[PDB]
Amino acid sequence: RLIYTAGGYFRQSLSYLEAYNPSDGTWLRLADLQVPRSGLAGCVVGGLLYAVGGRNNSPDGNTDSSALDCYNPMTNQWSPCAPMSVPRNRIGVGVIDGHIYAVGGSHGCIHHNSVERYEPERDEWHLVAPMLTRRIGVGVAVLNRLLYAVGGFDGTNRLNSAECYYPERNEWRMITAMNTIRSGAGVCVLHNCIYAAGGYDGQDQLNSVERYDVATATWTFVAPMKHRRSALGITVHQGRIYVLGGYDGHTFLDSVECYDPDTDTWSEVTRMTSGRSGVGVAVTMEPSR
Repeated sequence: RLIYTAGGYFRQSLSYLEAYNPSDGTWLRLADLQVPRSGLAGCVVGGLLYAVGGRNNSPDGNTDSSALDCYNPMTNQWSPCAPMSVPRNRIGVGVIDGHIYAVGGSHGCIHHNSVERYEPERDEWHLVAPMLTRRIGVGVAVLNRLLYAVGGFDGTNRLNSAECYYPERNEWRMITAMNTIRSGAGVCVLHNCIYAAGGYDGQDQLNSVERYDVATATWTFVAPMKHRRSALGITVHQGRIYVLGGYDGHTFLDSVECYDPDTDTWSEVTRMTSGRSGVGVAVTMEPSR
């Protein structure tokens, strides 16, 4: 398995699909996205890598994207899927029962609280209950088949609140808020906790990391990252968290940091081939040859 980073932003949106091998340290250059996109999210269902939402920021135009695209590491090929009902820049996504939930994001000046669900067997999207809050730059994680939306920006205020979606009741309920306001944080699940790393509170990019324990319904800080960063990519690979790129108020970072929960330590493991923010990141099998 490899860590795939798709799209991103550096002076314009990007079409890179690159895969990192934590063992031998290589970055593999794979098939470009059909359309350059930043602020997208990545996920894996089956073994297929999906790139969801985002925005094409190009010298010739600036369009938010509703697109859903699917990458097969067996063929090194992208294929389009049916699009979401609306464009969603700075989206969050999560996977439950082989279905992709697309959460929040923006379209122009519209800040979504809508959520919709993709069924790959039918190549079909369907709207579900909207969140209690409009959230762009929202982090999303799935724990115990429940979907969590964490932080973000409602168009006026950045958020430390978090809410939880129950699919069997089709409803959202607020949970304990994070200690820190974060939009554009990296949010993932590791072991049995939700981690929220970095982000932007409207004043500073953050290096703090905190984790939600569902059993105690409390957020606790862990060791901070070495580099403050907002709009970072994040994923889990072999029991460790990897954060990729992001923006620190001055630079689009290429730093990749890795969190070992056994030692509560972050270390810098690699650099991306070029700094960028707003990537989509996920883990799946190595490509053919």
